[PDB]
Amino acid sequence: ARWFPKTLPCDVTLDVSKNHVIVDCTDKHLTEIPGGIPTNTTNLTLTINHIPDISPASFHRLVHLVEIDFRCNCVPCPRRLQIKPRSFSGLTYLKSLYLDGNQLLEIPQGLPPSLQLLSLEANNIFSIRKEQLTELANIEILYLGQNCYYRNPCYVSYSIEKDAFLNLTKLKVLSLKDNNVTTVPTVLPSTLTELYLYNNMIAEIQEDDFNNLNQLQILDLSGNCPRCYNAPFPCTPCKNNSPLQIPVNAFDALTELKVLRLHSNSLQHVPPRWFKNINNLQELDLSQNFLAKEIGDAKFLHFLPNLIQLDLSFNFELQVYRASMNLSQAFSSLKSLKILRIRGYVFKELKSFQLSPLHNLQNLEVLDLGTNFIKIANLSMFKQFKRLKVIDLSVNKISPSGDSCRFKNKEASFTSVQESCYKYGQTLDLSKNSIFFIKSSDFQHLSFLKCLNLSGNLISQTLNGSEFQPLAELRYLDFSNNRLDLLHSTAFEELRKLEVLDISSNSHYFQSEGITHMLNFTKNLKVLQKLMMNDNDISSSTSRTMESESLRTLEFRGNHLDVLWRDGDNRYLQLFKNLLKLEELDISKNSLSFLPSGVFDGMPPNLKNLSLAKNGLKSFIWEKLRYLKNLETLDLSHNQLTTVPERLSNCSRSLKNLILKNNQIRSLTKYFLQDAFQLRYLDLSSNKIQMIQKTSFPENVLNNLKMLLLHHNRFLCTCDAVWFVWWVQHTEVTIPYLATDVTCVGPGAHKGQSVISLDLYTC
Amino acid sequence: ARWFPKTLPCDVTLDVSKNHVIVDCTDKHLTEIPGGIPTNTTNLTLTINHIPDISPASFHRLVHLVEIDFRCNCVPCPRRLQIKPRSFSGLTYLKSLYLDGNQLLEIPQGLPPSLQLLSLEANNIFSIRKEQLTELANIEILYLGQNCYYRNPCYVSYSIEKDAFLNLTKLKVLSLKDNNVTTVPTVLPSTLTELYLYNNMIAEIQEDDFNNLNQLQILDLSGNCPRCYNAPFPCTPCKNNSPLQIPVNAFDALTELKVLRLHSNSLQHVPPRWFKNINNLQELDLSQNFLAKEIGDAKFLHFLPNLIQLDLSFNFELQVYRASMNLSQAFSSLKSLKILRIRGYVFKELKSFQLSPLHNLQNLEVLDLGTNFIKIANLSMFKQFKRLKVIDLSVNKISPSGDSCRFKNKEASFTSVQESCYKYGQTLDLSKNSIFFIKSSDFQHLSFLKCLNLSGNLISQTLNGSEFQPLAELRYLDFSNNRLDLLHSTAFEELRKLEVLDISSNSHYFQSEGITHMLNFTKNLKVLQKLMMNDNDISSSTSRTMESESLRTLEFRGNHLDVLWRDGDNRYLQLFKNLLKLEELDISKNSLSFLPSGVFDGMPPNLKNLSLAKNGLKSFIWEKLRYLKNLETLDLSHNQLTTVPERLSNCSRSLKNLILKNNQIRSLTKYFLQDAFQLRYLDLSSNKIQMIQKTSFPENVLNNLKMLLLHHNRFLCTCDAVWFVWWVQHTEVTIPYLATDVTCVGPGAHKGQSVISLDLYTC
Ligand SMILES: *[C@@H]1O[C@H](CO)[C@@H](O[C@@H]2O[C@H](CO)[C@@H](O[C@@H]3O[C@H](CO[C@H]4O[C@H](CO)[C@@H](O)[C@H](O)[C@@H]4O)[C@@H](O)[C@H](O)[C@@H]3O)[C@H](O)[C@H]2NC(C)=O)[C@H](O)[C@H]1NC(C)=O
Ligand SMILES: *[C@@H]1O[C@H](CO)[C@@H](O[C@@H]2O[C@H](CO)[C@@H](O[C@@H]3O[C@H](CO[C@H]4O[C@H](CO)[C@@H](O)[C@H](O)[C@@H]4O)[C@@H](O)[C@H](O)[C@@H]3O)[C@H](O)[C@H]2NC(C)=O)[C@H](O)[C@H]1NC(C)=O
Ligand SMILES: *[C@@H]1O[C@H](CO)[C@@H](O[C@@H]2O[C@H](CO)[C@@H](O[C@@H]3O[C@H](CO)[C@@H](O)[C@H](O)[C@@H]3O)[C@H](O)[C@H]2NC(C)=O)[C@H](O)[C@H]1NC(C)=O
Ligand SMILES: *[C@@H]1O[C@H](CO)[C@@H](O[C@@H]2O[C@H](CO)[C@@H](O[C@@H]3O[C@H](CO)[C@@H](O)[C@H](O)[C@@H]3O)[C@H](O)[C@H]2NC(C)=O)[C@H](O)[C@H]1NC(C)=O
Ligand SMILES: *[C@@H]1O[C@H](CO)[C@@H](O[C@@H]2O[C@H](CO)[C@@H](O[C@@H]3O[C@H](CO)[C@@H](O)[C@H](O)[C@@H]3O)[C@H](O)[C@H]2NC(C)=O)[C@H](O)[C@H]1NC(C)=O
Ligand SMILES: *[C@@H]1O[C@H](CO)[C@@H](O[C@@H]2O[C@H](CO)[C@@H](O[C@@H]3O[C@H](CO)[C@@H](O)[C@H](O)[C@@H]3O)[C@H](O)[C@H]2NC(C)=O)[C@H](O)[C@H]1NC(C)=O
Ligand SMILES: *[C@@H]1O[C@H](CO)[C@@H](O[C@@H]2O[C@H](CO)[C@@H](O)[C@H](O)[C@H]2NC(C)=O)[C@H](O)[C@H]1NC(C)=O
Ligand SMILES: *[C@@H]1O[C@H](CO)[C@@H](O[C@@H]2O[C@H](CO)[C@@H](O)[C@H](O)[C@H]2NC(C)=O)[C@H](O)[C@H]1NC(C)=O
Ligand SMILES: *[C@@H]1O[C@H](CO)[C@@H](O[C@@H]2O[C@H](CO)[C@@H](O)[C@H](O)[C@H]2NC(C)=O)[C@H](O)[C@H]1NC(C)=O
Ligand SMILES: *[C@@H]1O[C@H](CO)[C@@H](O[C@@H]2O[C@H](CO)[C@@H](O)[C@H](O)[C@H]2NC(C)=O)[C@H](O)[C@H]1NC(C)=O
Ligand SMILES: *[C@@H]1O[C@H](CO)[C@@H](O[C@@H]2O[C@H](CO)[C@@H](O)[C@H](O)[C@H]2NC(C)=O)[C@H](O)[C@H]1NC(C)=O
Ligand SMILES: *[C@@H]1O[C@H](CO)[C@@H](O[C@@H]2O[C@H](CO)[C@@H](O)[C@H](O)[C@H]2NC(C)=O)[C@H](O)[C@H]1NC(C)=O
Ligand SMILES: *[C@@H]1O[C@H](CO)[C@@H](O[C@@H]2O[C@H](CO)[C@@H](O)[C@H](O)[C@H]2NC(C)=O)[C@H](O)[C@H]1NC(C)=O
Ligand SMILES: *[C@@H]1O[C@H](CO)[C@@H](O[C@@H]2O[C@H](CO)[C@@H](O)[C@H](O)[C@H]2NC(C)=O)[C@H](O)[C@H]1NC(C)=O
Ligand SMILES: *[C@@H]1O[C@H](CO)[C@@H](O)[C@H](O)[C@H]1NC(C)=O
Ligand SMILES: *[C@@H]1O[C@H](CO)[C@@H](O)[C@H](O)[C@H]1NC(C)=O
Ligand SMILES: *[C@@H]1O[C@H](CO)[C@@H](O)[C@H](O)[C@H]1NC(C)=O
Repeated sequence: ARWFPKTLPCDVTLDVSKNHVIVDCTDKHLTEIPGGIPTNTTNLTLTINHIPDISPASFHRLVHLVEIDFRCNCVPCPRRLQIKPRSFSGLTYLKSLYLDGNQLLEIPQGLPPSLQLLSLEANNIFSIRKEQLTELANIEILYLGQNCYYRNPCYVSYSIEKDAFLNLTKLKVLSLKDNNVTTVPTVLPSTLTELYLYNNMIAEIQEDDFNNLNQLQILDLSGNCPRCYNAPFPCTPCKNNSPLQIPVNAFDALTELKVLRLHSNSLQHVPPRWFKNINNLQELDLSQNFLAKEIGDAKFLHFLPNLIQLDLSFNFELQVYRASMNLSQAFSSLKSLKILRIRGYVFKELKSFQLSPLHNLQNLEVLDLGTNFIKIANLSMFKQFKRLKVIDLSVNKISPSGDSCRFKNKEASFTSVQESCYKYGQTLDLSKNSIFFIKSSDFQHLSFLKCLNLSGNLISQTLNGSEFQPLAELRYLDFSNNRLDLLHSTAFEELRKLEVLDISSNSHYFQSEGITHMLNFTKNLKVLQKLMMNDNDISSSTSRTMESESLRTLEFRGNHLDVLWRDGDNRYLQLFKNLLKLEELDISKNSLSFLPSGVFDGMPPNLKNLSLAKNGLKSFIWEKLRYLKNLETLDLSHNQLTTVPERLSNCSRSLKNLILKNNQIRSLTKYFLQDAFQLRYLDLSSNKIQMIQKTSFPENVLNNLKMLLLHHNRFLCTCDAVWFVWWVQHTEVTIPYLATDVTCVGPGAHKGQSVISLDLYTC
Repeated sequence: ARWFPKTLPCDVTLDVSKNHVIVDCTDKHLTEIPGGIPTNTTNLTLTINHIPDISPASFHRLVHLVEIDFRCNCVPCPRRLQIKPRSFSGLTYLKSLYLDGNQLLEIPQGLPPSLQLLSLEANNIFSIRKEQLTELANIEILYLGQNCYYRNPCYVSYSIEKDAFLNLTKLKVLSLKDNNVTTVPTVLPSTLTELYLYNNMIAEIQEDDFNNLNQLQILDLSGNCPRCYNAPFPCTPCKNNSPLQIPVNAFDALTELKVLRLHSNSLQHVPPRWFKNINNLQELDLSQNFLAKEIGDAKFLHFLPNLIQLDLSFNFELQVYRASMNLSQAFSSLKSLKILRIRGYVFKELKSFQLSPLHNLQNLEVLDLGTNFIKIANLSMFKQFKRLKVIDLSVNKISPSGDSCRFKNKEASFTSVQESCYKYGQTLDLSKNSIFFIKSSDFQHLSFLKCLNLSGNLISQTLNGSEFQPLAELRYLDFSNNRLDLLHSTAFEELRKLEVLDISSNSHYFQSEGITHMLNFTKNLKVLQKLMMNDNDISSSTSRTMESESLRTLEFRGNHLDVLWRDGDNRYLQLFKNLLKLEELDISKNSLSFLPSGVFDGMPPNLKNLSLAKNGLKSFIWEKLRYLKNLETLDLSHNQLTTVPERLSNCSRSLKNLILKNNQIRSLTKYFLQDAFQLRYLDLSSNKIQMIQKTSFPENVLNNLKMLLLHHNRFLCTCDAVWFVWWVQHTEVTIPYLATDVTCVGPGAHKGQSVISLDLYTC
């Protein structure tokens, strides 16, 4: 509630339905908590700052607070944060509290009984006692990880007294990652659901370690006795490279377990007895181990019928280069398997019969096989994997056939990189491979491919319309980081159903001058929608115009359009005129010092998104914008403009997203925003503007403005801008960083003063 | 003769034995020829400048000139250079003349009969007539190339009248490269020795084309009907991709021919009848052709018993990936073959039996096989090639086994890149290959290897002293652009005879902090002499000191020595102290803002070459140089020093090569060079110095100075430096760019004035 604040430098978000008020003071360099904080707020953000300590009077009048965040307030900085006694007892409605990165020595006392979450990561608490945990009898989620490890050493092994967590009957999630823990803290409460003991120094597991945990769902034991070969981070292998000793009858009481992580445990064998009782396991991680021989046997896979995810990445043997992948026949028992990763299983040749166990997996979607240094791989063997969604053929050497400060979620699963080409259907990610030329015979029996990534292959070829013949249903093609010779206009002609084409980073042949550059090759593409050819350094073009009846988006950044539009050369003025359906243009970083007269007349009639960022436009004309009757998102950021148009209404009748970020403008015209009621977005940040007059900023136009930025510039706070001073502190226009970034240059003592906090009584 | 010049801005070189005087005015921006040119000069250099034309009075008093160079005086610039009539008749002793890059339309007339060389490259002369060549009856070398091609088009085919060169009885070398020539200009004089007709549009060769040439030694026919696939430069294939039609009885009259170039001719067959008469052929070029099938036959090789060089690079077929290299059995007839290049013959697997024809070549030294995309290659097959000097295993994908403005020489042969490792003996250049780990078994039967290049392989391995076991006699090892984990001090221990080690560009594992970095691994290397570990970004080291009893040179540039020598951290102060025999150090680009006191005491006793370039030394102490009793070549270029030492004699008693290039020094001490008789080299260029006093620059010290630089700085030419003005124009000290780079800041009209050309009579 309370809607209107007075001088708070933190953003306020109101949710009437949720009855939640959010205050975000992230990255504000506040030495002390600012005054005037509303009593109706629910979430308080007090992240990285210069707060010396915490006082009971800080939250004296705040009784509705339900979330306090104090993450990374002192990253190892002055002395450690000190908390006065009874500093949290007054928050009866408190439910969540974060104290990560505060260099605390012991667990704070006096916490309210209503607390449900407590985070104490990146601290110096290496001792756990029941006396300090007595007050936390109603806690549900506990985060005590990253207290003693290589980044934040403490030189003392973690000590937990007997039955420390036993009386925490409400505990559900416990994390002890990177805490130098040697022994699992028995006895954990029976209500635990997620346990995170990974990246510790645990060497053995007892048979009664998880005897009472029946509701556990997620168990993590990574980093115990890890595989330290070629590790880019400090680690200590266990002795004799011994594996993490886990008894056969260890996961017996676990019946609701769903996620089990054993990554980087130096395991050599996986007994089937482990998975005898856990019949509902969904995700299993076994990466960074020594299970190369176990993959050939994989006898334990017969006890996982409901498995969804299986990770076996980077299990290669030392000084061993396998001739082929030895997949066990027990892989056919993974009926519900969806994602499979066999990376780091480096081998020479991949054959069709080696993937036979995966032929009957109906629910399999993703097959990851990248980073395996595969030399010989017949692509026609994938004709049986039509139901697969993503097939990974990454940096391995396949060649053509011959003749705590952020992330409040804390413990979260690894989110897979959702590439832009996955949404189009079947994907064959052949990026960074050893393919140096394209044959139509190689891609035979692959008409089902809706996607094909070939970035980084460094292919030097002159396509004439026959290489991608079998790819009849291809919709997305990636050809970045290659050497494409556009000597013919018939390239990609046989890709009838292609929609998006990426030929970026092909600067090699485009840099050479005097050779033909057929830029009209998009005419044959009937259903092409997006074309990305940026960072190509295109300086000449044999074709006068580019023709396309369906292209809508075109990226032409990082090229040389100045030479194409050189003074006295009108050949390429109407280069984009024939693109009738084009709606977005991205001609940026083209070293365009100036725009010759006539280019705007040659722009497509349906242009709607024009960008000229980072170009260096010394003088950009504005009366020529009348030609563009559909322009809405003109962008001139990071340019060297110096003059605003006399009347924006006379320039464009539809511009609504004008941007002039990081420009050099010292003053605005007296009628800059006169009768411009169609404008919605305006940006003038990072400029050299001095003052704004009333006649240039009418309130009628400013009322409908969604967002306006005037931060990080050189406004002068003198008596000549009383109207501006009154308006900035009495309007509802959303101006970000109003009290943090925009300051006053002068005069004299007014250096660094906040405009919204200015009250010139003498004026 | 004449020894002493007056105001010439060109360097003068005297050779009394050769009676030659050389004047070099290269890159001087001279609008007109300066006055005071000696009459005794022999060679005149008048390269790229702003000379408008040539007048007869330019060489009026010069009668001893024997060489005039006028190369690239106007690169397509004002209008073309105009030569007045009878502008060269007065040079009776002229023998050589260069007029390249002058946009001349016709051959200049009135040349003296004593001329022997004439260069007219990069001009607009596309017509040749006997009338203009009548005056050149005594010429020997003619250069008329690059007159009409893609860089300098003329849109007209070259026209040569019948028997134009017939009467040039003294002609020996003729060049017509890039001249758009269609037909060979019959009839060439019988005294021709070198013919250069390459990069032309010749489509056919007549049987009488070379009927009279019996003394010809070098013949070039490259670029005629060229192979235009993947060409980074403009080219036009002949029609029907026809080959250059050469009759069988074409090289019949040629008996002294030694070099024949047929590179890029689209040849398909090489008849043996071509080489029937040329029994003394030494170098043969057949690259960029379609002789992939001909290599399997190679029937013509039986007629080349005296061949020395054979080039067959880049003859791969389009859309064809050969399974293996098909070398003909006729290769055994090349008894005298020394260098063989089979690059661009892309094939999958290389086997031992495929190199059988080369097993009996006693004189074979270099075997080039790079850029072939070889996948499988057993390195043990090279045990039979012990006599070979260089074996090329370049960017192909071999993996570990599984289970006119310059170049006055004009027409010169392609100089092979002499890598630094070739001088050590047998070389196995395995750079940029697909090797990702090292096994001792792979390098078996290779104990004869004196060199091994492994740069760019990106190998991630933790060597412990057993990988390079069979390489007992290895002396040079290159490991640049890799990922070396120095977790053990026993690395390279088994390389007993190693002398030079290069572990540069291994920044990956060295950038990580907290992992061990055993920098004392050089102790085991008993005979190590040079160690290059630059650009490694080394910021921490587990070993306190580096020990080596034989290391003499150490490159440690592009690292982080500031963190190692951080204030309050004296652990790594004596890092290089134990290097007893070290004589050269290259610690540069280390971001060293300042040198903490004590590092000089920890320097090796025998240090002689110290470099601190591009470091950013805000304040470098000088009294600590007394510790270094053997310093001679101290370098502080591209630094931010501001104060010179009070007395250089008191600082170092052996410094003789002090360098302060690109520094920021405004003034020198009044006793900077007092009693410093041991100094030989001094550099103060690109500084902010204002004036020099007499008491700081005694003549006794300056007499023995070999070289001194005071160019490109901010000297002020007022009346306060009369002594300096007198001394700079009356001393014999070699001061480069004395009248071209060093100018006067002021005062007033004295901007840009030459100090050596200053005469202040009013002072
Ligand atoms: C202001 O502070 C409030 C608390 O003081 C915040 O309310 C919290 O909001 C989160 C959601 O953002 C709730 O989390 C719930 O989690 C359960 C369990 O889901 C678990 O599993 C999923 C994966 O399937 C995982 O993503 C979750 O993180 C959990 O691990 C869900 O079923 C719920 O729908 C909900 O997501 C908290 O319970 C809730 N706390 C309280 C006390 O209600 C509020 O978000 C804060 N607002 C801002 C703007 O920061
Ligand atoms: C000043 O001008 C003088 C002429 O006006 C220059 O004298 C010339 O010097 C060059 C050497 O630099 C002489 O070239 C001769 O070439 C023959 C034939 O060798 C040929 O083959 C070799 C490869 O085996 C090749 O490298 C050569 O370039 C030749 O193509 C050699 O046998 C000789 O030893 C010598 O190298 C000229 O003959 C000579 N000209 C005259 C008229 O004597 C002088 O070099 C100029 N000085 C400077 C500093 O520029
Ligand atoms: C995780 O806990 C283990 C518990 O052992 C820590 O190992 C201990 O580390 C300290 C500090 O390096 C060792 O103290 C050392 O003692 C030697 C004398 O033996 C002394 O010369 C050193 O200066 C240092 O004080 C201690 O011995 C060692 N414990 C054992 C059993 O070896 C480990 O450091 C902890 N990890 C982190 C990141 O804090
Ligand atoms: C085809 O495959 C290539 C390589 O696998 C993909 O390129 C990679 O795309 C990812 C995601 O866009 C890039 O990651 C990003 O890197 C930047 C730094 O450049 C970082 O700031 C981002 O946060 C993100 O991590 C990755 O760099 C890029 N790799 C290269 C070599 O460009 C490409 O996206 C694939 N194409 C399709 C259509 O899936
Ligand atoms: C090397 O010599 C050949 C000799 O044929 C040159 O080819 C000629 O090039 C000119 C200029 O492009 C052509 O003139 C053209 O004529 C057409 C009408 O046919 C006109 O529309 C053009 O505007 C141009 O004026 C000429 O036809 C052509 N000769 C032949 C037989 O095709 C070639 O250009 C020369 N190469 C260089 C680098 O100068
Ligand atoms: C081992 O093989 C590698 C690659 O074949 C060699 O590196 C290459 O060395 C040459 C000659 O030093 C470099 O050429 C130079 O390039 C610079 C530009 O960086 C240019 O300014 C010079 O004029 C010269 O052309 C080449 O760049 C370099 N390549 C790489 C990737 O570094 C290496 O020298 C070999 N090692 C031994 C001991 O022979
Ligand atoms: C694939 O892996 C399986 C299981 O490790 C291998 O089968 C074993 O092979 C060894 C060596 O011959 C025998 O001693 C075992 O008795 C075999 N066990 C079983 C259950 O068959 C198999 O040889 C591997 N195949 C390949 C090609 O490496
Ligand atoms: C990859 O596999 C496919 C199919 O298994 C092979 O296609 C065969 O090609 C030959 C010659 O073109 C035909 O005679 C066969 O009938 C094809 N097989 C089928 C099932 O139709 C292809 O040759 C394989 N690739 C390589 C390099 O061997
Ligand atoms: C596209 O390029 C391919 C590759 O060169 C052409 O295929 C060749 O065509 C020529 C002329 O008909 C034949 O002599 C070759 O035998 C063909 N090679 C192969 C491997 O088939 C193809 O004709 C070109 N297409 C167009 C329209 O230019
Ligand atoms: C793209 O433009 C080029 C010209 O820049 C077109 O090439 C011309 O094609 C016609 C028709 O065959 C020929 O008569 C001309 O001689 C060609 N000119 C050149 C310079 O090659 C090409 O056809 C265009 N492609 C498309 C698909 O429109
Ligand atoms: C290596 O090259 C030789 C010469 O081109 C090949 O020998 C020819 O092979 C063809 C095809 O079988 C025959 O028609 C010719 O009669 C052969 N000529 C001779 C002189 O033998 C040979 O087959 C090639 N070998 C490989 C493995 O490609
Ligand atoms: C590369 O060639 C060498 C020699 O030709 C092979 O060395 C053989 O290795 C086997 C098993 O180690 C021995 O039984 C043979 O006696 C060796 N040959 C000789 C001549 O001694 C080596 O195996 C080859 N590499 C590969 C990958 O096959
Ligand atoms: C250097 O590293 C190699 C590779 O690990 C070591 O060779 C292994 O040594 C262990 C211990 O003796 C054996 O169990 C393995 O069988 C060996 N592997 C191979 C491929 O031989 C070697 O011992 C190490 N040497 C030193 C001095 O540490
Ligand atoms: C290089 O220096 C490291 C120390 O930085 C040496 O490692 C020590 O070796 C001794 C002898 O075995 C051990 O007692 C120490 O515990 C080791 N210290 C560490 C930190 O590992 C290493 O031996 C040195 N190598 C050489 C060749 O001198
Ligand atoms: C124009 O581009 C911006 C870029 O963020 C986008 O937000 C906007 O929706 C685009 N406008 C149209 C009409 O597509
Ligand atoms: C500017 O706008 C006014 C008012 O609509 C109009 O009268 C005038 O013609 C316009 N001028 C230009 C150059 O568009
Ligand atoms: C020191 O290095 C320079 C670098 O050019 C070299 O010329 C000089 O000979 C070296 N001095 C000694 C004594 O090796």
